[PDB]
Amino acid sequence: DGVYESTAVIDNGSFGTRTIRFETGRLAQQAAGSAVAYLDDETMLLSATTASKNPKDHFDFFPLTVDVEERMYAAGRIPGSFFRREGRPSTDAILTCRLIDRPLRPSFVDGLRNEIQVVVTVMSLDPKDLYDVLAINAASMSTQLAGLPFSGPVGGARIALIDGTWVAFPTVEQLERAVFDMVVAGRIVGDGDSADVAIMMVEAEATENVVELVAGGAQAPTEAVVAEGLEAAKPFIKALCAAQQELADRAAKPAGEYPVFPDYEADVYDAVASVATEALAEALTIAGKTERNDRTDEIKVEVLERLAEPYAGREKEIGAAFRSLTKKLVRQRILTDHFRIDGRGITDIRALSAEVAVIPRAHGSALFERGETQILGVTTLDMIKMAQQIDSLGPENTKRYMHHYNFPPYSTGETGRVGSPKRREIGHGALAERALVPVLPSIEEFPYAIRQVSEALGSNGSTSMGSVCASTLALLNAGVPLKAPVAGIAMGLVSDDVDVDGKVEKRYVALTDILGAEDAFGDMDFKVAGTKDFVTALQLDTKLDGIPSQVLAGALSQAKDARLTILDVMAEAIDRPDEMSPYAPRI
Amino acid sequence: DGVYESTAVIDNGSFGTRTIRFETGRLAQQAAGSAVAYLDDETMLLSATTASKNPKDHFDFFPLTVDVEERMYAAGRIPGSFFRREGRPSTDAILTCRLIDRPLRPSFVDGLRNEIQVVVTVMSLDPKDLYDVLAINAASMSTQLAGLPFSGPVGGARIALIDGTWVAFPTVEQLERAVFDMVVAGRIVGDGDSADVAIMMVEAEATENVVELVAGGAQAPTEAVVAEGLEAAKPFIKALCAAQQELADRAAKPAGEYPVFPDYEADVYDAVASVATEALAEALTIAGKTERNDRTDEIKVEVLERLAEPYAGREKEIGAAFRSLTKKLVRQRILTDHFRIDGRGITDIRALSAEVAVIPRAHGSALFERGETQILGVTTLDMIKMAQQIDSLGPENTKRYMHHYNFPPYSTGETGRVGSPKRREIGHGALAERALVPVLPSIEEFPYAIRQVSEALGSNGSTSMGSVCASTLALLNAGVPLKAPVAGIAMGLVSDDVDVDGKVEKRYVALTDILGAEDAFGDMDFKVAGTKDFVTALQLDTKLDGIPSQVLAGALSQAKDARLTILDVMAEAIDRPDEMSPYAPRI
Amino acid sequence: DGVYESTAVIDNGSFGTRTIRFETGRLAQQAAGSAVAYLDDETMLLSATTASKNPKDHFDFFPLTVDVEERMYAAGRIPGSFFRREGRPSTDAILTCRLIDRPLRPSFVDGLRNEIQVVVTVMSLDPKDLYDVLAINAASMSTQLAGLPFSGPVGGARIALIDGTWVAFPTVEQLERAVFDMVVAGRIVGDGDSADVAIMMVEAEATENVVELVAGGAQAPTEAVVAEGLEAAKPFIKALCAAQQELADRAAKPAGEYPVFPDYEADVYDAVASVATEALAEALTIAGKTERNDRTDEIKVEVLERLAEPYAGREKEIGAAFRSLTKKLVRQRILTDHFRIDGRGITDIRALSAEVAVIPRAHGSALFERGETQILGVTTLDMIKMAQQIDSLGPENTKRYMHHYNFPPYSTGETGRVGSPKRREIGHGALAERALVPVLPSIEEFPYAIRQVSEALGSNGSTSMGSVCASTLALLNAGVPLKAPVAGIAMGLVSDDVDVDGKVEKRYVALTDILGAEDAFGDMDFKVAGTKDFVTALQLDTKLDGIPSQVLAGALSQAKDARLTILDVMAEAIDRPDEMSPYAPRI
RNA sequence: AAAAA
RNA sequence: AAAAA
RNA sequence: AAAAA
Ligand SMILES: [Mg+2]
Ligand SMILES: [Mg+2]
Ligand SMILES: [Mg+2]
Ligand SMILES: [Mg+2]
Ligand SMILES: [Mg+2]
Ligand SMILES: [Mg+2]
Repeated sequence: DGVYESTAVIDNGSFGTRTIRFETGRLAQQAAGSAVAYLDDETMLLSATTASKNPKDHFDFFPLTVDVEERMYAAGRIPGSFFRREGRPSTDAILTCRLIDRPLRPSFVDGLRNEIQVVVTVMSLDPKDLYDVLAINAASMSTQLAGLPFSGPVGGARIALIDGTWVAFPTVEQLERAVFDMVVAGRIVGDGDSADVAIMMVEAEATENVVELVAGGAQAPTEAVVAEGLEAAKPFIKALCAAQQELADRAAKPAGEYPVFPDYEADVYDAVASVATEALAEALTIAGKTERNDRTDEIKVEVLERLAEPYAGREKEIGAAFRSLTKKLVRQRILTDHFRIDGRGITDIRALSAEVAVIPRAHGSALFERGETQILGVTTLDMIKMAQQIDSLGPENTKRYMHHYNFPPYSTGETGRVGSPKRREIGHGALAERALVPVLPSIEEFPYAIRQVSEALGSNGSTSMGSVCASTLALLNAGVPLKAPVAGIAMGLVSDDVDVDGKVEKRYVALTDILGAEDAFGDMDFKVAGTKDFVTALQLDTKLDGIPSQVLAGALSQAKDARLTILDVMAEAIDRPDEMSPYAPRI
Repeated sequence: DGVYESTAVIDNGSFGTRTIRFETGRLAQQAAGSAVAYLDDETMLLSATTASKNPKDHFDFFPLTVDVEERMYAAGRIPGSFFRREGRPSTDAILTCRLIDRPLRPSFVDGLRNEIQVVVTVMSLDPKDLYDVLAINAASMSTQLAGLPFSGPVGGARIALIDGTWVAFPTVEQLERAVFDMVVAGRIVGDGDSADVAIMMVEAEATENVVELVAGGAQAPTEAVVAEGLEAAKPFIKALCAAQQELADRAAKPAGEYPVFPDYEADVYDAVASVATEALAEALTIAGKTERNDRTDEIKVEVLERLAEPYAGREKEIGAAFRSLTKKLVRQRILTDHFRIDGRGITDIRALSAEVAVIPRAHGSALFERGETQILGVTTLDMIKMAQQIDSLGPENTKRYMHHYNFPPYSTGETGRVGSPKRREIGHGALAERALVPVLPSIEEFPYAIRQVSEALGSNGSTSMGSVCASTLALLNAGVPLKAPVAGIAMGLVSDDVDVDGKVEKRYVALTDILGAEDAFGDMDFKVAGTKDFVTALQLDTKLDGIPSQVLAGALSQAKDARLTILDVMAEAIDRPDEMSPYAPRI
Repeated sequence: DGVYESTAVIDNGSFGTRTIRFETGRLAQQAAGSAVAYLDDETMLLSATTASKNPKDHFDFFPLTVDVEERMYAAGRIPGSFFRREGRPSTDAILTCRLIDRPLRPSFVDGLRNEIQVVVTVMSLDPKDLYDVLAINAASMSTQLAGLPFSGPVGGARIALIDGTWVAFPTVEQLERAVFDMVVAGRIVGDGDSADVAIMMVEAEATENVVELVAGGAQAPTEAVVAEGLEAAKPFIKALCAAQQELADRAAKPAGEYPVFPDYEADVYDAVASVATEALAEALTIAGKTERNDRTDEIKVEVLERLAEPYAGREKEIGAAFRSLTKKLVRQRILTDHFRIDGRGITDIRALSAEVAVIPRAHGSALFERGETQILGVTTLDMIKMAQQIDSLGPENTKRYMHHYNFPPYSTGETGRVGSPKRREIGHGALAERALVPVLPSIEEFPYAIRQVSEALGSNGSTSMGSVCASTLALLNAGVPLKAPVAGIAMGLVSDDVDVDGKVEKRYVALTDILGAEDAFGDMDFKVAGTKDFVTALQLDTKLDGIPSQVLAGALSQAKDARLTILDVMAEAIDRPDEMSPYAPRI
């Protein structure tokens, strides 16, 4: 009676027809919201969102926590541990936690301080399905039901390019003819007539068989093909969002009253603006970097002195308002004068250097530095029996090529805990590993168990693409006969309204090779890695209400040009797979 | 010279004669108290109790911590880990920590805030003895010596029903003819002539051979037999308590001065009583649940307003006194009008529903919900080589049937840490696992390695018995040919003085299927699980100075009636072991 | 261009010639200081020191943290874990962290509160070199560069006694003819003409082949030989310190401004001195221990009352000044009247008792107590297949004899966390294990995998030498045919200026078997363990600017006399290897 | 970490 | 721990 | 660390 259902019928043409079914009202009725998601009546996940009672205001950020529980009775097996129990999250559970957390975290209003928490449990899994793109839907549903200030729903799909057809939610036996495979997550903006979706997250990779299939006669995953993919995942996200909205229009709890804690009030920001606008503006027109820093520090002292004490005991509000003001002014500058915070041009990569044979007695090694970023990659071939043995719900058994990404605390100069990797390091390692598997040689043409270790010896921001380039260098050095070198580049996009003399219109600009500071002044950040001919990895997080096709194509072609320059810089360090190190094993 | 001994001679008639020897003054003379306990001059434990110097008042509870250290040189073996060192506590060490903590925690006075800590180390273990029932004695002794406000000593024994004889402290080769096996822990009340013991803890289970032995001609462990057992463990607890008291009358340190921190003073409680007694009393006479909640909230606002500020800055005392007052009034109501906090009768179980075949692609599964409680059990048969390999001091080698109990944070609606299980979850898993081993089929009639996973999807209190019922359902579903289904029920008992017109006498009442709130209004809480014919598991924690035999027999027969109703509700979901799932292995 | 080098040429005569090369300016340019250290162009470590921005004043101690990262690509191998990743630090990484932390921690000025941190990463390792004595140099260099208040540099070397020649930085194939092997770390004091080094740390052990080699005709590592070793490691420390100083005179960052937080100001200490000097002095002349404690407590009450409130809200300064005053007066007493804090003489060991056959059903066991210290050792022979399998950069494969050292919290009477061992326990276990390997029987004459467990049942200070004696007792008891028993003793040395009637001269005194309190009144603390004929382990931490050869020889001969008395006390408990326990395995 | 498966 | 054984 | 390777 109190169990409500709603289905979304995914229509893949002649490749089949799937049905994702959302059900609520039966299981876990104590959480703030709960929802069970079935994929083809056989895959079954349970998501349950709970919010804390009191807002922990001592925090300075929104404390959302996603957990994915891979129960092993889903696979019909007993865990293989010594204690026959499911222990700590595997790598796939962490990657799915990140997939869920990325489009869900910016969906909550700005200033929420309660401790929201989502826990997606895999209760059944058909051995031919993937569940992460279903975990996104289950989490969005169970958060939409909870009555939180969650501007959803958030529909997520996975599309694969099989024989020129973009198949949505493909099985595992179908992901062996696909050249490209991407997870797209978005939401619907506009009602009735302008209901187009607004993609928020893209995580794309070229399958391990892209080279053989493209040699067979397929179409390689270039940038135009990736744009066709981004435009061919919209109907499915529309279907999923419509189904979630039907269910939550049946059985949603009325919106609770959660207090929001803004960083600064309106009065303080208006005051800082009115009394420092022209000062900060003329502080930005000067062609000097460090001098501009000194002038900004002086303006900081000035706002601290002249606003004391008309606003007594409100120093954090002053600082937050000043940071918002300088961010707005730098954004307007980047939009109008095309000049970035370090005098660089929009299409200028920092100073590149690639060196091979850095570490002695290593099988292969290389040091790739770009600007302040400096990565060291060390490839360690070994016996094929050393391939990592995977034990999880996922379809794969062994991992021949392992990419491990270390981010020591002194990369930025800050002390901290050295030890176990965080979730960021797992995400960066996975992103930089899925960018090299398309070009690795076969297990018959090169029978070893490669293992890559990338060290962020110096960091300014977004070191995963630098790690892709350093991994290509180290892998060519160790003697591994890659099919083609894979470069990488991490760009951003700033979009906003500007007023010419009497017109107020939106304009966009792309920034090549952004720093860590240019990530807070950007409205989209995306990382493209690929060879000379096709993209092997792509990742994109945005919050804009839709990007025109021309702007996306332009930014992606700019990314290709950056990749080609980086590739011509890398091809001077090492052109071909060098000789095996005398310490390397021989098979 | 300063080494004092005292022996307790356990006289098991014709089954032997044991001697537990307590020794102090030689080892670990830096702790607040220390004592070595020998069982038959060969089993040797060392317990050492230490108290912190300053009372950590910021805590809101008594911070006692028990640890049991299973040193492996006791078993004559080197640890088998990769690092050849004893790592984290096994399951048996955790269960023994709980066995010690359960009768020891209520023995300290109310309001102690120092950080007491007990650490029992197993220094030698004969391979034919059990040491947990000896760990209780060692811990009680070493805490009685420390000069703490510890109202001991606490004597603990293990009795087994072998051929109609209740044998105390039986070996492992003797626990194979026993039908029932129970650990009893109690203390002596009354001096000289009325020195009868007052049992505080019972943890009982029917041995894995109960069905075969009862078929042979034994007497099945019914409720009258369990009462005979509770009355046949009194002389041994008397002996152990007398020995500990001899030793601590020889070599105990004078009682130190430890401050106590009451939750509320006498003045505040007297004031709240005098000014809210009749209001809260008439607030309880109304037949409405939610309306009564609103009236109690109104009385809370009233006590907060009219007592402000005659007691300024004393809000916690107000709240604690109000909670004590409402608890006392609800207790008097339950004693007089037989009506509980939710209008239920004393012999009324909540609304039951049992469903099988819930999860798809699972070997067996079932969902059992009772009231707000809702448990999901998933049975996963596999190959016999997957039985858990145990490596510890304990006598068992492998664990064929594994019960794992998960309590997610959203069971109550609260966010929290998802991950490793606490000690409560280990205790509940063990209690619900020892309730099903008496009825599991042999390793020859059903050659698999069963594994059960019980999920507390919805929780109000005491979900372990619900997990026993859900495990019976899931196990019958997966095709496992049980010998008889095993139900469970978690009851309580409220006992107190009441005054009829001119007489003040003690009366008792039993409450069937208590909630989580009816656990703070009860003077005993006990859980009984069993088949149609005999109890397979029992657990009981009390603080009363002895219960008449009639009251205990009545409460236990009431528990049997609850079990029979639950069993007739479960027999409609699934009557017989269903067909094996096509995914299950075939041997 | 910005990459600076400096080499130190170690000249081992006819045994070879090594070259340690320090390089800076290329890798990890974001840390406060960074330096790469090469040993023979093939071993390569990277050290990077970072300091926090703000001084965490809430701490009560200097928060330095050293980490050693053993990257496995150094050894050309993939890690062997299930997850094929380097997990938690091995034992060798912890011992190297301690080797670095011991001479580095007292090098920083007194009162630093920022959170310094050193992280030494092993990027390449020739399989014939050791890297810990190189890690000390890399850490001292990268800390000298950081611009901290670090009074370095600190040069560390390893010398081995091969055929009467003290070889510096010997390989692994050369450490098989050495009888003694010691790590020496020191710094240079005096400039120009009196530039002699001032050793700060010594960690010495006799190689596993000392007995066979001494039988061959070598010179056993007596105390005079160890003194010759301490005098033969000075030129190499001079070379290393000169090289580090050349580099840091090329490319060091100017000293930053770090605030220091003294424990007490000058005014408070001067006041407490002026108003309590004679009171505390006459409080020390009395021959009563406990009475002196009462008088000191009375003087504490007096300084708290009469200095209140001329210094209001300054209680911690009062306490720190009082502790400094009493420490100074006890030091002057020990220097002048030769009387220690407990009336003992300078050459008096506490009351010794050694007992064997303590624990029943153990392969071997013994209890050795000295004063308040009381250690229990339990030897557990087993099958040779149980030897610990090591997987790390280090040269060793298996560990036949394992010494595990447990320090329970109740050793001092304080509650705490029972569980994983700290770094102190690893250091003490290693120190007490390297003291028994010289005398263990071969793998052919006694084919078992011994394992020792030492329990600090009672502790006053420095229980590692007591654990060496208890391990000798337990090992003789279990039937292991040692080549000679190994005793141990932990002495200290107090050195200071004293003024006779008109002369102010430095005098030294040695204290045999110091307590835990006599460690804060001592200017050096060293532990010597050995057999009747030679030292098998030695450890020494000092801060003095050089000790005359006569004083060191005297203190070491005093240590030998203490060892001989302890050995004659141990030889009465058990003279010869007893019979194997009937539970022990037979090979 | 962290110093005593 | 969740964001940067 | 625990109590609920
Ligand atoms: Mg970015
Ligand atoms: Mg991104
Ligand atoms: Mg209960
Ligand atoms: Mg109970
Ligand atoms: Mg010492
Ligand atoms: Mg020392």
